[PDB]
Amino acid sequence: SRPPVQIEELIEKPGGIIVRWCKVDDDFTAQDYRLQFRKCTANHFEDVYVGSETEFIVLHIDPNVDYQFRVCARGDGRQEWSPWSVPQTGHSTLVPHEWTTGFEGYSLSSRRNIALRNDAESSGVLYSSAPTYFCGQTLTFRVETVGQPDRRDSIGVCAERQNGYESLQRDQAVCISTNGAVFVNGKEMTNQLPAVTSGSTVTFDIEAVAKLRVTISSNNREVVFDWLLEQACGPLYFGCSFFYPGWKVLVF
Repeated sequence: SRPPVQIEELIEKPGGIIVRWCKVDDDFTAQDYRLQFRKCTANHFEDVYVGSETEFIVLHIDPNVDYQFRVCARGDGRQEWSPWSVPQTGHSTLVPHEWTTGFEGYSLSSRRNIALRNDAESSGVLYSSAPTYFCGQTLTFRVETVGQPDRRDSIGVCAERQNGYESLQRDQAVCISTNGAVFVNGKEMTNQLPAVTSGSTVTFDIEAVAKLRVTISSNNREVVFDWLLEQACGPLYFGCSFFYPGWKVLVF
């Protein structure tokens, strides 16, 4: 036969790709759709979605790597999958994660992705240079060097770049401290992760279900919890704070 569905839209975004398809033959009666992808460098397609929706959000894909997508459909009362759409190639976009420049208390590396708490006074949180955390991304930090821990230490993500506070342990923010404590809108939760040392990584994965599901992983343990935001979620900031010198954090 001939293909009853084609890919209509590909939305390339920093944290993934949205694929949308449309029926190009009104006379076909669709029950289910089947979406596959592969890296353009790879031989083999894999199913990512089988269901009756006409769009699917593809997450957790290597950024600025080309992927190829194809879709087909089942229906008309039969069980054979239709022929495939023409394939379409897409990639996630590139929005680099970088620290703010010129914030007193922190010195950055050349590519502005490594931040060191120096010997100067600091007024609070070192934020990302802009809100470049997009839900769907895995945001990874690595501790390069350590200093003395302090309860105001934090690494996290938040809705706004707010001045004044000493840490991200505050409303409309999620973060971990250097003792492994996890804070949601400024309230610590019971489950802890292992305290960070040099070489430790911390990852944040955030998915929407105003209410987000957050996974934080560090030192091969993870916590998963709900994060309630008081307004609609857009791109987020990330940030860190360290009271004492010597803490050095790389963001990927």
